[PDB]
Amino acid sequence: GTSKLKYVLQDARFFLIKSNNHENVSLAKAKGVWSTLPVNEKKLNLAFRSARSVILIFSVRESGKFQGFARLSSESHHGGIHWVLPAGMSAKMLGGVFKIDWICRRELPFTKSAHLTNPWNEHKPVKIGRDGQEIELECGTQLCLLFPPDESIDLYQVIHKM
Ligand SMILES: CNc1nc(Cl)nc2c1ncn2Cc1ccccc1
Repeated sequence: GTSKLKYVLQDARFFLIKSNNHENVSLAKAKGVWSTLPVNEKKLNLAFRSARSVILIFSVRESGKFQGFARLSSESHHGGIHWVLPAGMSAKMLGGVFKIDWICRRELPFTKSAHLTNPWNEHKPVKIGRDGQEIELECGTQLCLLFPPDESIDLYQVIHKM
């Protein structure tokens, strides 16, 4: 069913994550971590304190799809990842590491979200946006509800993290 999912998305904040390659998203799905540039890292830490759930919605550039969505379980932390680094990039830029809990690891093609526009990006289709773009509540909720159900995930523990 979808009731626990709707509860998790209740009053959540949503951010679009644009990865340059699939390898990093695969690594994030295996290890439950994400890293972004310093500008987006600061925005996500602020949002984590402000909302009962912060949702990251992933899209690999040129894939034409979203690859799933996850909930932040922590602010970024350093010390204690073999990211594939794009042109330029640098390991120090990706140094902050967030822990995340996947809510859906299934794909959604951009063709299925063409009816959703994001007020925080000039009402462009939600697939359009740079890495870190915030997605307004209603559009974010409807976008997440479009993904195929991921029956391998139990949201009971996620609800407890809240
Ligand atoms: C592990 N995190 C990441 N991995 C990859 Cl391959 N691309 C990312 C990324 N975070 C943001 N981008 C997009 C971008 C923005 C600016 C210059 C190069 C690439």
